[PDB]
Amino acid sequence: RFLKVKNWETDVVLTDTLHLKSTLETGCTEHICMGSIMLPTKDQLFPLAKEFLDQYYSSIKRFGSKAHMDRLEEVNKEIESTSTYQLKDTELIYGAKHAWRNASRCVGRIQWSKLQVFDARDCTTAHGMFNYICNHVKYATNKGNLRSAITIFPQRTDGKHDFRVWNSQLIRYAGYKQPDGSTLGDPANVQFTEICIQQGWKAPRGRFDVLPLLLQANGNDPELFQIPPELVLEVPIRHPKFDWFKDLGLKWYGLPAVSNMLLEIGGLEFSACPFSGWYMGTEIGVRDYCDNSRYNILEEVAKKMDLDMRKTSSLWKDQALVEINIAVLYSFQSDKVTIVDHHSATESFIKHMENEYRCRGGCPADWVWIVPPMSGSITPVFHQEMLNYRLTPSFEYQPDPWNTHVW
Amino acid sequence: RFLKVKNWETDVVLTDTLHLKSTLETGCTEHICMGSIMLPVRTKDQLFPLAKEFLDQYYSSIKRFGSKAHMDRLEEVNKEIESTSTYQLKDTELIYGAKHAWRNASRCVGRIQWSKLQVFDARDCTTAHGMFNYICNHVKYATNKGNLRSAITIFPQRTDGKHDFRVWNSQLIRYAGYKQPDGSTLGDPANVQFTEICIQQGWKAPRGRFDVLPLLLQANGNDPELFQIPPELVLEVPIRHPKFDWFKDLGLKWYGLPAVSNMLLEIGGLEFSACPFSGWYMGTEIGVRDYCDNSRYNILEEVAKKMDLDMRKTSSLWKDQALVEINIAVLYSFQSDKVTIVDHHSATESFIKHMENEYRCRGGCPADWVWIVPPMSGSITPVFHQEMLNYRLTPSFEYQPDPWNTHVWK
Ligand code: HEM
Ligand code: HEM
Ligand SMILES: N=C(NCCC[C@@H](NC(=O)[C@H](N)CCCCN)C(N)=O)NN(O)O
Ligand SMILES: N=C(NCCC[C@@H](NC(=O)[C@H](N)CCCCN)C(N)=O)NN(O)O
Ligand SMILES: C[C@H](O)[C@H](O)[C@H]1CNc2nc(N)[nH]c(=O)c2N1
Ligand SMILES: C[C@H](O)[C@H](O)[C@H]1CNc2nc(N)[nH]c(=O)c2N1
Ligand SMILES: OC[C@@H](O)[C@@H](O)[C@H](O)[C@H](O)CO
Ligand SMILES: OC[C@@H](O)[C@@H](O)[C@H](O)[C@H](O)CO
Ligand SMILES: [Zn+2]
Repeated sequence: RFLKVKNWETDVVLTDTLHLKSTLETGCTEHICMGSIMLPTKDQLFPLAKEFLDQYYSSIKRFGSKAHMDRLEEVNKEIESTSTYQLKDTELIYGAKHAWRNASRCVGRIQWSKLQVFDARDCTTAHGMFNYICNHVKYATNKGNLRSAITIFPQRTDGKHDFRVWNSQLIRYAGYKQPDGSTLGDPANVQFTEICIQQGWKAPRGRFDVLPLLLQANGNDPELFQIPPELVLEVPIRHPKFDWFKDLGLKWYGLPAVSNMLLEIGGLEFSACPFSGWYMGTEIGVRDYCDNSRYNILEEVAKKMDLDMRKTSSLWKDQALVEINIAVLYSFQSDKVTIVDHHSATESFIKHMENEYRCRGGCPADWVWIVPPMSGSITPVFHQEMLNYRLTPSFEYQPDPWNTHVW
Repeated sequence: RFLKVKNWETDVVLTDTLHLKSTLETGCTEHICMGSIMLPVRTKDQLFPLAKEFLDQYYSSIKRFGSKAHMDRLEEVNKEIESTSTYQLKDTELIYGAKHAWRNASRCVGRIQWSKLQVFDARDCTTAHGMFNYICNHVKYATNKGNLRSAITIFPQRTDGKHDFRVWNSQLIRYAGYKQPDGSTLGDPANVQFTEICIQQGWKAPRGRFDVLPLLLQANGNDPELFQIPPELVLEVPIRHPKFDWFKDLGLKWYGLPAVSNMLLEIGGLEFSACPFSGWYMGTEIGVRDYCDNSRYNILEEVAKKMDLDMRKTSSLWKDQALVEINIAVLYSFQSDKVTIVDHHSATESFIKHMENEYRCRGGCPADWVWIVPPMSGSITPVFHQEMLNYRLTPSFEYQPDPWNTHVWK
């Protein structure tokens, strides 16, 4: 059926036909919606490869061409002979750009076509992976003028020689459990922070310690590496009015770079494919800094602001939240590091949706993730109905390595 | 089949079995999620089964399942249906049904209060004046001088679909909206269409920014009639700010009693098309949506100007700043006038406790995450981190088309 999506603020209505090309299951059923659940063979492969190649040739205006047909047969024969196949560079670039295009949970997709793709399929060792990652970090950081990029390591073969970056992001802060029963640093990485130690790393036991990379190549055990500090751009956080803010001793890194997802293109699985763009302010100020299970700084900040924390109804958390988020944005802009606020990012996404609907017939989007975690309804995406469905190429979550690695 | 729900802040996982009793569709498929889509005469045949399901639920709830009273009631209802094509609920069943329609409302964050609902039986009502009297009584009881009490008034159920009782207003109390020839809007833009109908029906509009609308009541399928709610029954709160003495000069105020009046209540297959209900406000409904939605009063700029915030660039988060103060103002004003209200931190915290209690005593709690999470400060409220399962259980409150679009005029 042809579904329609309405924005309840502008009344603009869009019709979605793209969803009619979805194949994978959503997790929901006619009886129960699971929209808020965080994570709901040669025979198998050729169909997948065919679906992919078809859309590629269609995108280059050569659908049904001999070239299209020729390639189809070559891959076909390749799979029949090798049980797998290799992607042409052009297909690789198109696939990664489209996996981002299809990421229903990403609000910054208006930038999808500008992705710099780094082919690391010729990599063979962890040191090799370290080199490639360093190069990615430097390229993307670009002295503060961030540029989107993805580095793609060798695809899965028999699942016993998988390339994996054990970190969750190329750059993250360590977390340590202390006597107080309390947590020092970032609670979200406590387990990884330990595995590095359990593997040799010498933790500075600080509040913002850049974690080391733990890289795995060809199934072998992972190895540690310290990203050259000169390559990790960090931003000290200060407020444009509260001089005491700096005394909080807060800082964040300028490069957001998911490193543990799985990229699927034409049935091929790329288990190590770190990518990066740049931050939307709220990611840091709202979630990293204020989540109860993260740096949880609202109470300290509220205290330094001297407001009545006695009654929830004084909205002191809300007041403080805004200030913390003003300071994150201020600092990044001051140090000339790329960053986007939730208002501009959501406005761009709405623009992107319109482009997509008219040029592609739709845009899968996950409302639950697209709406910023603060000031939801004053951003336009809150008022925008969205259809969530799965299209490939795609980025998917995958088991953490330490729960599957056979040392 | 068991379904797990996890809270990503506490790691607490809950198990849902209640969804098994869900019969109605969600709008979603195994291929597409419509979780953020705002809205994606029965026959003797599909009536008794619906009645039976309900009565079994009712009798089981009172620990009398399988009793002779239970079996007699089922036989009594089947006969009434066969004989009259419909059936009347006992008072005890109507009350039970009403409370559960609220209990099953997946978009409602205030459900911890469901068992405390005052049900007014208006099934003997036959005219619009009768409806007015009933509604007036509801407003005075519910308002209770500012100490709000949840209530619902239930008018005659649908019979042939030609004699429906309807409250044409969206809420019993709402402010008028007027589209000006220059294209601007006076009052609440949300009610412009309904306001025009009222004017066309004879209402003499004061043409102000906060004019309480008249009630447009339809009894027995007859054309609607206008009534003015006694002013002394309409409690309103002037909005001022604890620290900004200029806030009061913004000339803002809101009514204290939120009373949805256009939903359809379904109990045992019976359809009650006029069932106004009311509880009390969560601050953000007024302070975030009614005041700051671009399509509503949209006061963000005027507030931001007075606070003299840098409005040159969004990254100064001037909108977010103005938003908090305005919301602070709404809560401060209601509390100072002793009119019941609840803030989003308090309300969401209670909903989590209620939700956990429901899983333990009922096996589930259908909830719509999209609606449950507050329109501001989303992730600093616990519901943001709470996984939820959305499905439909009956008794239920459902949307129904606006009456002016279906009504056959006499
Ligand atoms: C240009 C800057 C970009 C912005 C501002 C942006 C912003 C966002 C935000 C706000 C999230 C939510 C993060 C969270 O809550 O954990 C997100 C998620 C995501 N984005 Fe983007 N993004 C950008 C670039 C990228 C790039 C380059 C890709 C891939 C090539 C991408 C792929 C995705 C994916 C897969 C997710 C979901 C991740 C998850 O489920 O944890 N993003 N993006
Ligand atoms: C005790 C006070 C209560 C509080 C604080 C509360 C709060 C809310 C809020 C915040 C919403 C969302 C409203 C919106 O965004 O438009 C909601 C939805 C809803 N509530 Fe409650 N509620 C309460 C009592 C009730 C009562 C008494 C009933 C029914 C007997 C009820 C039925 C519903 C329903 C059916 C919805 C969905 C409305 C729609 O879809 O437009 N609530 N409630
Ligand atoms: N600006 C961004 N943002 C994307 C950040 C994604 C975030 N996800 C998370 O933290 C999920 N909760 C991890 C859950 C995975 C389940 N295994 C992470 N890995 O830190 N991207 N750019 O590249 O620009
Ligand atoms: N505190 C509350 N809050 C519930 C308020 C519901 C609100 N919904 C709306 O305004 C939707 N946009 C209407 C969508 C209907 C589409 N037909 C309304 N009609 O005023 N309840 N009580 O305390 O009782
Ligand atoms: C339970 C719920 O799905 C969970 O808390 C989601 C909500 N929305 C989110 N949205 C974004 N962008 N990122 C997140 O991590 C989440 N967490
Ligand atoms: C398009 C989207 O579904 C829509 O804007 C929803 C989002 N969440 C909401 N949540 C509540 N409580 N009330 C609303 O009116 C809405 N509107
Ligand atoms: O400390 C380890 C965690 O960061 C890790 O288990 C993540 O939860 C996982 O990689 C998904 O993000
Ligand atoms: O002005 C008429 C509107 O208020 C009306 O159409 C409502 O949106 C509808 O009754 C749902 O609340
Ligand atoms: Zn769904």
